[PDB]
Amino acid sequence: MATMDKVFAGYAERQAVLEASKNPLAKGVAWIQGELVPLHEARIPLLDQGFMHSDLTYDVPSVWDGRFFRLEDHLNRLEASCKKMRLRMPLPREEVIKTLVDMVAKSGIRDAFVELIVTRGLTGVRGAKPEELLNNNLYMFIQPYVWVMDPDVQYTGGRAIVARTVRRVPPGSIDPTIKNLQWGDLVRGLFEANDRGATYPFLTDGDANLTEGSGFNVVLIKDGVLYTPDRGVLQGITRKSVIDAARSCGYEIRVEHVPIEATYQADEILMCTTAGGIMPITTLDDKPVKDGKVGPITKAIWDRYWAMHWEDEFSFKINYLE
Amino acid sequence: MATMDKVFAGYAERQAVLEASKNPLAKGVAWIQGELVPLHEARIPLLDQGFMHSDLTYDVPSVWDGRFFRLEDHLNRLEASCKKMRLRMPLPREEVIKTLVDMVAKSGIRDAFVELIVTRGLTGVRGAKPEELLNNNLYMFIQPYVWVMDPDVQYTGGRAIVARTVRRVPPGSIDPTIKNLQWGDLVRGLFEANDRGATYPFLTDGDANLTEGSGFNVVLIKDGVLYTPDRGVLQGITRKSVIDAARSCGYEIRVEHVPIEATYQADEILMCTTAGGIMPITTLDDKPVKDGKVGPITKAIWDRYWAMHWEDEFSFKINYLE
Ligand SMILES: *Cc1c(COP(=O)(O)O)cnc(C)c1O
Ligand SMILES: *Cc1c(COP(=O)(O)O)cnc(C)c1O
Repeated sequence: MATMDKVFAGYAERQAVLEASKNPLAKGVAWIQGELVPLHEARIPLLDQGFMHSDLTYDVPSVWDGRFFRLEDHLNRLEASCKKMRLRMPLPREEVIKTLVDMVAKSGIRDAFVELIVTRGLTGVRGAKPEELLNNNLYMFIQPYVWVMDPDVQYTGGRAIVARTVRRVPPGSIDPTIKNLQWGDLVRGLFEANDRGATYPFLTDGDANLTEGSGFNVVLIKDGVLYTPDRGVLQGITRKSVIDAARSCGYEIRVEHVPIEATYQADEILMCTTAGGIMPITTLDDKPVKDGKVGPITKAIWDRYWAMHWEDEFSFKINYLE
Repeated sequence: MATMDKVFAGYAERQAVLEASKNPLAKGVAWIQGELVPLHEARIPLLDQGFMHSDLTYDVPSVWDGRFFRLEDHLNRLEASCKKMRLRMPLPREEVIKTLVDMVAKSGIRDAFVELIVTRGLTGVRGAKPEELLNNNLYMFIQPYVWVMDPDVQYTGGRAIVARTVRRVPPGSIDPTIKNLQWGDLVRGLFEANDRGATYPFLTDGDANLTEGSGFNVVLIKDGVLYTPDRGVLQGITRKSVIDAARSCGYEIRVEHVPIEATYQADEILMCTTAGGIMPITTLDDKPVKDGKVGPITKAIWDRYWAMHWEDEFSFKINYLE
């Protein structure tokens, strides 16, 4: 399984079973202070600082065909984000994983979006001593796999703009390697994209370089070489997988500063994210990207990315039997 | 009532009554989808985009001695913030005010922190059509008045640092005139201040100008003239009241770019915010601000700001009798 047709046929088959389910957890499940609740019924304390000041980090691993994909990479990134924020995982890792796998199994969901959120808790940083800020809260949930680009659009590629009315929050305000939900710039980018008849905004760093978009990294392909911005962006696990895939497929990939001009000169463009995978861009600022077709290197990356989902090195099988 | 002793003595007497109250709502009350809930019991949906992507705006008016202070100014600012964010107030203004005054009356709180939050609702911007993003959510709560600087400390002033490890989110990322809860830079500032043995961080715009701090505006006084940053900051209602007070007292106040160097040259420094009022700063970067005492112009502004709380132009009396 890794041509688009094969990957999507498997998804379609599993999705048909899931859409027919009468399981009250089939639309997702949340873990709230040690209790499982259907996702759409889940509630959190008003006073949680994750809401009061978006004072949190989070991470989103995924399950594909009943297999957790790169879960340890996501959990290590979450731990790193927590350390940077002076937060601590409220449960030890074996309990986190045990709980996630139980949630997935109970839901019956085979292709899942999985989110963990660690918040400061009920006491705000403002006016507190460090010792008063150690009771951090954890929220976790799973839901049916989410597509930032629908399967059918991945065949043709999507429409992007380089945002001109907004730029990325600079690392000296918020470190973008700490995964966070402070989406003020990204939401402005989304509205700009919609106003300009596109779906995906690419944000600059306000100094004429490409950064990332609204929840995805961006990779440019130029003369058989892949390029992706180093600074100013989340170091995506999908991006990590694209770096692995490039080397697997025998291409070079450069993680470095990418002048915005390079977007206009690119042979192929793709976006990457856990919620959707490898997402080609074939129109930029209302003009085709080269010939306006999904490029061959993109297709090689696409196939290898998905093939990784069935390899032990990158995934593990969840037991759904209860 | 306008000298510190008199204003704080009134608060202390009301507080003693409030602390002795057995009414569970004396600790605060929230409005959640048309229902009043004790504040610490209040819960919001996990899927609310106000939590999921901090996709919201808010505003914080106040009640002092049973009088709402400049409520219309806060509601107009909240309406202006909503318009900029493509949000709409979920209730008409007469219902908002009626609900807030009912909540205050039920709680018995005479000196109150009041918060209104308007979120995108349960549907995220990413992947939506404009018409799918109109079901916005409202949350409101009141709690006992919050002090960003305690009354006793206001006599002698607090310790600030100019932040060096973080700068303010630029307006080209997030417009700081839209009041918001995306505090990543402000929380970084709070941690830096605590690491450096201070309480209040002043953030620069990353281009050697003063902006604001973690939930307060900053006003410098130099040779009898007041100065406060124009760009890069929330246009505070307390700041508005300081502008009013300055003119009332016969001082000039300039709202303009304030090079960071001016902070070090200032005769007096104050912070201003709804949650605590007029808060003198007497130590900056471990050095006294001039003689290290609360200055005379600060004290004039202080008294006038508080006197405005009993004037009909700026306040209205809540009826607590049921
Ligand atoms: C999560 C995220 C991405 C993609 O990261 P993955 O680990 O590939 O899912 C890209 N940009 C931003 C801003 C993000 O928060
Ligand atoms: C609310 C706020 C202030 C102070 O505004 P007031 O209207 O005086 O309460 C200052 N800075 C920031 C960043 C704020 O959100």
